[PDB]
Amino acid sequence: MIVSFMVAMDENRVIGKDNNLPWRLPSELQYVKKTTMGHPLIMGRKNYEAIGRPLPGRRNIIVTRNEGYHVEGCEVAHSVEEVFELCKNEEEIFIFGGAQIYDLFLPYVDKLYITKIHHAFEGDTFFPEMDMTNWKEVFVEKGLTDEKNPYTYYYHVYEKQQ
Ligand SMILES: NC(=O)c1ccc[n+]([C@@H]2O[C@H](COP(=O)([O-])OP(=O)(O)OC[C@H]3O[C@@H](n4cnc5c(N)ncnc54)[C@H](OP(=O)(O)O)[C@@H]3O)[C@@H](O)[C@H]2O)c1
Ligand SMILES: CCc1nc(N)nc(N)c1C#CCc1cc(OC)ccc1OC
Repeated sequence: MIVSFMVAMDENRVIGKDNNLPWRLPSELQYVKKTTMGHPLIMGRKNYEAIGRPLPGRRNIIVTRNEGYHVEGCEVAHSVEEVFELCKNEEEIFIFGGAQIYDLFLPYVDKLYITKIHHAFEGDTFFPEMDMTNWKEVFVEKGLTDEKNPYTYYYHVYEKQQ
């Protein structure tokens, strides 16, 4: 049906600014999570491991390959092979995976979002604007600084054909 993917974009990195990804409008995260609470969320064990997170969306699913392994506090998922079909399991599904994951999830994603932040230093995953022609933007929204977020950022809407 509809596959949504959420990914950030560090001005000096790409996603891993410092073992984890930045954050903005901590309030919006609650409103959306409360209204979406129940939607499937796919994330990488590496990112979920460093960050941890309790149970945002009451459906935190981490993709990891290791038979006989189980992570308490989160659901275990298989490679994109499983997620591929799991998609048809729910109308609108959210995917996060990570850097490498997003790459292979390119043909599996229908609509993607990118958030460019003007703040990043020494991280784990760096990848500046090298090639994004594969995608086609349709809308772009700007953000604004704040007390909890003294950093300026911008929201972008990426859409695919398939
Ligand atoms: N900007 C953002 O909003 C955002 C989003 C996500 C992550 N991040 C950050 O990205 C940092 C590192 O990300 P990363 O890209 O290096 O790793 P990652 O995307 O977070 O996760 C790597 C996963 O890819 C899986 N994988 C790779 N090749 C595979 C294959 N052929 N078959 C099955 N599974 C495969 C591995 O599974 P196994 O190792 O279990 O076999 C591994 O768990 C994290 O610290 C996280 O904080 C940021
Ligand atoms: C703004 C944070 C956010 N908003 C929405 N709508 N969806 C998300 N998946 C996220 C996120 C994130 C990463 C993250 C989560 C976390 O527990 C909720 C703690 C730290 C995090 O890294 C900043």
